[PDB]
Amino acid sequence: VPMHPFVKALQEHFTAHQNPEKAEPMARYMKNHFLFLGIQTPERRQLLKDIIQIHTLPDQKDFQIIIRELWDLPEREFQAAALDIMQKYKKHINETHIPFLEELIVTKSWWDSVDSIVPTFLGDIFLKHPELISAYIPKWIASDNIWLQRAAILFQLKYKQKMDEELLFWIIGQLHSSKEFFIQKAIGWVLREYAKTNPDVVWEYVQNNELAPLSKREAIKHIKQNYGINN
DNA sequence: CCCGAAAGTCCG
DNA sequence: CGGACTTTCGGG
Repeated sequence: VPMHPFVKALQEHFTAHQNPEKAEPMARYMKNHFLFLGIQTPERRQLLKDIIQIHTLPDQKDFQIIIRELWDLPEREFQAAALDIMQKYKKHINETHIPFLEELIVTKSWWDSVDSIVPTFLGDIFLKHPELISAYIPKWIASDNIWLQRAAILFQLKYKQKMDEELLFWIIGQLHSSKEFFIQKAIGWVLREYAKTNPDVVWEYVQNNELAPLSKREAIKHIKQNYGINN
Protein backbone atom coordinates (compact mmCIF):
# COMPACT_ATOMS: atom_id res chain seq x y z
CA VAL A 1 0.00 0.00 0.00
CA PRO A 2 1.49 3.33 -1.11
CA MET A 3 2.38 6.16 1.26
CA HIS A 4 -0.54 8.55 1.87
CA PRO A 5 -0.48 11.14 -0.96
CA PHE A 6 -0.43 13.99 1.54
CA VAL A 7 2.68 12.56 3.18
CA LYS A 8 4.31 11.86 -0.20
CA ALA A 9 3.64 15.47 -1.24
CA LEU A 10 5.09 16.79 1.99
CA GLN A 11 8.16 14.59 1.61
CA GLU A 12 8.73 15.84 -1.95
CA HIS A 13 8.29 19.50 -1.06
CA PHE A 14 10.50 19.38 2.05
CA THR A 15 13.23 17.48 0.23
CA ALA A 16 13.27 20.05 -2.60
CA HIS A 17 14.15 22.72 -0.04
CA GLN A 18 16.72 20.78 1.95
CA ASN A 19 19.85 22.53 3.19
CA PRO A 20 22.71 20.09 3.89
CA GLU A 21 24.87 22.89 5.28
CA LYS A 22 22.30 23.69 7.98
CA ALA A 23 21.48 20.02 8.48
CA GLU A 24 24.91 19.27 9.97
CA PRO A 25 24.69 21.63 12.99
CA MET A 26 20.98 20.89 13.41
CA ALA A 27 21.76 17.19 13.71
CA ARG A 28 24.66 17.85 16.11
CA TYR A 29 22.30 19.82 18.38
CA MET A 30 20.23 16.65 18.85
CA LYS A 31 23.43 14.67 19.50
CA ASN A 32 23.19 13.06 16.07
CA HIS A 33 20.29 10.82 17.02
CA PHE A 34 18.50 11.92 13.83
CA LEU A 35 19.09 12.79 10.23
CA PHE A 36 17.96 16.33 9.33
CA LEU A 37 17.02 17.90 5.99
CA GLY A 38 18.19 21.25 7.37
CA ILE A 39 14.91 23.15 7.36
CA GLN A 40 14.19 25.44 10.31
CA THR A 41 10.75 26.06 11.75
CA PRO A 42 9.61 29.17 9.88
CA GLU A 43 10.25 27.63 6.46
CA ARG A 44 9.07 24.19 7.56
CA ARG A 45 5.73 25.66 8.63
CA GLN A 46 5.35 27.45 5.30
CA LEU A 47 6.17 24.33 3.31
CA LEU A 48 3.49 22.44 5.26
CA LYS A 49 1.06 25.28 4.63
CA ASP A 50 1.85 25.06 0.92
CA ILE A 51 0.84 21.41 0.85
CA ILE A 52 -2.34 22.00 2.88
CA GLN A 53 -3.27 24.80 0.43
CA ILE A 54 -2.83 22.52 -2.58
CA HIS A 55 -4.19 19.23 -1.27
CA THR A 56 -6.33 20.23 1.74
CA LEU A 57 -5.85 18.68 5.16
CA PRO A 58 -6.72 14.96 4.96
CA ASP A 59 -10.00 13.69 6.38
CA GLN A 60 -9.75 13.01 10.12
CA LYS A 61 -10.15 9.28 9.43
CA ASP A 62 -6.52 9.40 8.23
CA PHE A 63 -5.13 11.60 11.05
CA GLN A 64 -3.31 8.85 12.99
CA ILE A 65 -2.16 7.23 9.74
CA ILE A 66 -0.54 10.49 8.57
CA ILE A 67 1.22 11.00 11.87
CA ARG A 68 2.60 7.45 11.95
CA GLU A 69 3.89 7.66 8.37
CA LEU A 70 5.66 10.92 9.09
CA TRP A 71 7.01 9.47 12.34
CA ASP A 72 8.57 6.60 10.35
CA LEU A 73 10.43 8.90 7.96
CA PRO A 74 14.13 9.35 8.75
CA GLU A 75 14.57 13.11 8.86
CA ARG A 76 13.58 14.91 12.06
CA GLU A 77 11.63 17.64 10.24
CA PHE A 78 8.97 15.05 9.44
CA GLN A 79 8.30 14.41 13.12
CA ALA A 80 8.21 18.17 13.71
CA ALA A 81 5.71 18.52 10.87
CA ALA A 82 3.72 15.61 12.29
CA LEU A 83 3.29 17.53 15.54
CA ASP A 84 2.24 20.64 13.60
CA ILE A 85 -0.34 18.48 11.82
CA MET A 86 -1.56 16.90 15.06
CA GLN A 87 -2.30 20.42 16.36
CA LYS A 88 -4.56 20.95 13.33
CA TYR A 89 -6.63 17.94 14.45
CA LYS A 90 -6.67 19.11 18.08
CA LYS A 91 -10.46 19.25 18.40
CA HIS A 92 -10.64 15.57 17.45
CA ILE A 93 -8.20 14.33 20.11
CA ASN A 94 -9.59 12.96 23.35
CA GLU A 95 -8.88 10.51 26.17
CA THR A 96 -9.06 7.52 23.81
CA HIS A 97 -5.86 8.82 22.18
CA ILE A 98 -3.67 8.38 25.24
CA PRO A 99 -2.13 5.07 24.05
CA PHE A 100 -1.53 6.64 20.61
CA LEU A 101 0.30 9.53 22.27
CA GLU A 102 2.27 7.13 24.51
CA GLU A 103 3.52 5.35 21.43
CA LEU A 104 4.67 8.64 19.89
CA ILE A 105 6.53 9.45 23.10
CA VAL A 106 8.54 6.20 23.10
CA THR A 107 9.35 6.11 19.38
CA LYS A 108 12.00 8.40 17.79
CA SER A 109 12.27 9.82 21.32
CA TRP A 110 14.13 12.96 22.30
CA TRP A 111 13.36 16.16 24.23
CA ASP A 112 12.11 18.03 21.15
CA SER A 113 9.30 15.59 20.34
CA VAL A 114 8.45 14.61 23.91
CA ASP A 115 8.22 18.23 25.13
CA SER A 116 5.86 19.01 22.23
CA ILE A 117 3.58 16.09 23.06
CA VAL A 118 3.35 16.09 26.83
CA PRO A 119 2.43 19.47 28.41
CA THR A 120 0.02 20.31 25.60
CA PHE A 121 -1.72 17.22 24.20
CA LEU A 122 -1.49 14.99 27.26
CA GLY A 123 -1.78 17.95 29.62
CA ASP A 124 -5.10 18.95 28.08
CA ILE A 125 -6.44 15.40 28.19
CA PHE A 126 -5.65 14.86 31.86
CA LEU A 127 -7.01 18.31 32.75
CA LYS A 128 -10.38 17.26 31.36
CA HIS A 129 -10.10 13.65 32.64
CA PRO A 130 -8.10 13.75 35.88
CA GLU A 131 -9.58 10.41 36.93
CA LEU A 132 -7.48 8.77 34.20
CA ILE A 133 -4.14 9.97 35.59
CA SER A 134 -3.83 6.96 37.88
CA ALA A 135 -4.40 4.61 34.91
CA TYR A 136 -1.11 5.81 33.38
CA ILE A 137 1.21 7.77 35.64
CA PRO A 138 2.17 4.88 37.94
CA LYS A 139 3.10 2.71 34.91
CA TRP A 140 5.12 5.55 33.37
CA ILE A 141 7.12 6.11 36.54
CA ALA A 142 7.82 2.40 36.92
CA SER A 143 8.85 1.95 33.31
CA ASP A 144 12.40 1.66 32.02
CA ASN A 145 11.67 4.53 29.68
CA ILE A 146 12.99 7.94 30.72
CA TRP A 147 10.65 9.73 28.31
CA LEU A 148 7.56 8.22 29.96
CA GLN A 149 9.07 9.27 33.28
CA ARG A 150 9.58 12.78 31.90
CA ALA A 151 5.94 12.69 30.67
CA ALA A 152 4.76 11.96 34.21
CA ILE A 153 6.69 14.98 35.48
CA LEU A 154 5.75 17.47 32.76
CA PHE A 155 2.11 16.78 31.87
CA GLN A 156 1.03 19.32 34.54
CA LEU A 157 3.61 21.91 33.44
CA LYS A 158 1.05 24.51 32.31
CA TYR A 159 -1.65 23.81 34.89
CA LYS A 160 -0.95 26.91 37.01
CA GLN A 161 -3.74 27.16 39.60
CA LYS A 162 -5.08 23.77 38.44
CA MET A 163 -1.88 22.04 39.56
CA ASP A 164 -2.44 18.99 41.74
CA GLU A 165 0.28 19.75 44.28
CA GLU A 166 0.09 16.48 46.18
CA LEU A 167 0.37 14.57 42.91
CA LEU A 168 3.19 16.73 41.58
CA PHE A 169 5.30 16.28 44.69
CA TRP A 170 4.54 12.57 44.86
CA ILE A 171 5.74 12.12 41.27
CA ILE A 172 8.88 14.14 41.98
CA GLY A 173 9.54 12.10 45.12
CA GLN A 174 9.39 8.91 43.05
CA LEU A 175 11.96 10.21 40.59
CA HIS A 176 14.23 12.44 42.70
CA SER A 177 17.02 9.85 42.89
CA SER A 178 17.30 9.44 39.14
CA LYS A 179 20.77 10.10 37.77
CA GLU A 180 19.29 10.84 34.33
CA PHE A 181 19.79 14.41 33.14
CA PHE A 182 16.42 14.56 31.36
CA ILE A 183 14.63 13.56 34.58
CA GLN A 184 16.60 15.90 36.88
CA LYS A 185 16.05 18.77 34.46
CA ALA A 186 12.34 18.06 34.00
CA ILE A 187 11.91 18.15 37.79
CA GLY A 188 13.69 21.50 37.88
CA TRP A 189 11.55 22.87 35.04
CA VAL A 190 8.17 21.90 36.45
CA LEU A 191 9.14 23.28 39.88
CA ARG A 192 10.48 26.53 38.35
CA GLU A 193 7.30 26.88 36.33
CA TYR A 194 4.93 26.10 39.16
CA ALA A 195 6.82 28.57 41.39
CA LYS A 196 5.43 31.29 39.11
CA THR A 197 2.02 30.39 40.54
CA ASN A 198 2.90 29.32 44.09
CA PRO A 199 6.45 30.27 45.05
CA ASP A 200 6.02 29.59 48.79
CA VAL A 201 5.09 25.93 48.25
CA VAL A 202 7.95 25.30 45.84
CA TRP A 203 10.44 27.03 48.15
CA GLU A 204 9.31 24.94 51.12
CA TYR A 205 9.48 21.77 49.06
CA VAL A 206 13.00 22.28 47.80
CA GLN A 207 14.34 23.32 51.20
CA ASN A 208 12.88 20.26 52.93
CA ASN A 209 13.04 17.38 50.43
CA GLU A 210 15.92 15.64 48.66
CA LEU A 211 16.59 16.67 45.06
CA ALA A 212 19.47 16.35 42.63
CA PRO A 213 21.62 19.50 42.68
CA LEU A 214 20.58 20.31 39.09
CA SER A 215 16.91 19.98 39.99
CA LYS A 216 17.12 22.29 42.99
CA ARG A 217 19.22 24.92 41.24
CA GLU A 218 16.85 25.05 38.26
CA ALA A 219 13.76 25.14 40.49
CA ILE A 220 14.86 28.24 42.39
CA LYS A 221 16.59 30.06 39.50
CA HIS A 222 14.13 32.92 39.89
CA ILE A 223 12.51 32.61 43.31
CA LYS A 224 15.83 32.60 45.15
CA GLN A 225 15.67 36.37 44.57
CA ASN A 226 12.48 36.56 46.61
CA TYR A 227 13.79 34.65 49.62
CA GLY A 228 17.50 35.39 49.59
CA ILE A 229 20.58 33.18 49.75
CA ASN A 230 21.64 32.52 53.34
CA ASN A 231 25.31 32.67 54.33
C1' DC B 1 10.97 44.68 19.60
C1' DC B 2 11.20 42.10 24.31
C1' DC B 3 11.81 37.91 27.56
C1' DG B 4 12.13 32.97 29.07
C1' DA B 5 12.35 28.09 27.65
C1' DA B 6 13.98 23.67 25.88
C1' DA B 7 18.31 22.47 24.87
C1' DG B 8 23.66 23.24 23.54
C1' DT B 9 29.19 24.47 24.34
C1' DC B 10 33.11 26.04 27.07
C1' DC B 11 35.54 27.00 31.38
C1' DG B 12 37.27 26.86 36.10
C1' DC C 1 29.34 21.26 40.12
C1' DG C 2 27.69 25.75 38.29
C1' DG C 3 28.26 30.11 35.88
C1' DA C 4 28.56 32.44 31.42
C1' DC C 5 27.35 32.27 26.99
C1' DT C 6 24.84 30.63 22.32
C1' DT C 7 20.90 29.84 18.88
C1' DT C 8 16.03 28.82 17.99
C1' DC C 9 11.41 29.02 19.18
C1' DG C 10 7.02 30.75 21.35
C1' DG C 11 4.78 34.08 23.41
C1' DG C 12 3.83 38.79 25.18
